[PDB]
Amino acid sequence: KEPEQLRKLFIGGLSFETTDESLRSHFEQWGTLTDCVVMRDPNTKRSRGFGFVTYATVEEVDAAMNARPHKVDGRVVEPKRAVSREDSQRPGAHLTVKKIFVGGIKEDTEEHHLRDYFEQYGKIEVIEIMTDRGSGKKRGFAFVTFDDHDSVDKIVIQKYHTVNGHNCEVRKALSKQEMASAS
DNA sequence: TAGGGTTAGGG
Repeated sequence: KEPEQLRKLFIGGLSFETTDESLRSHFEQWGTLTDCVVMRDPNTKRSRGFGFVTYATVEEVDAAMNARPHKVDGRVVEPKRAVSREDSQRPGAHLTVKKIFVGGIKEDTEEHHLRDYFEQYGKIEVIEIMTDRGSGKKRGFAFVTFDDHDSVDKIVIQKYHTVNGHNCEVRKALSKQEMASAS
């Protein structure tokens, strides 16, 4: 058994009439659901337009994500890896992005180093090992852009990432302005 | 379209 958090998917854009039962009825087509629920307003009991489905195994979760697009109750919904309550606190933790910031990479880090660790998550579109525009010095971080936002999500939910022999920190890439707006 | 009475004691 893997952690509950890694076996759970967030399902956004739920139709106004989607219920625990209709949600379950759709996603069970890809595996055993150990949990399924539509978040509602504790007051009006009105649906908040989002929910969560949790499979018995991450393998089933991967099958579901490979089954996109998902149309539930006549509405195309938006499934995403479930981000923990703790991480949902960080700026832009719920953004749909295809690029990741990789910080703490050794000076002698080359692109092949990044590929040997990251390709396992999805198709890589661009790899950028950052250097100072002027001195040519290596700055110790890179940007890796994927073909699918789910690749990035599968990555940021894990804790450790080993590149060029040592762990590195991976975050969703925030724009220059999003960086400022967060600072 | 970010969570369900689900987050810092008392010694």
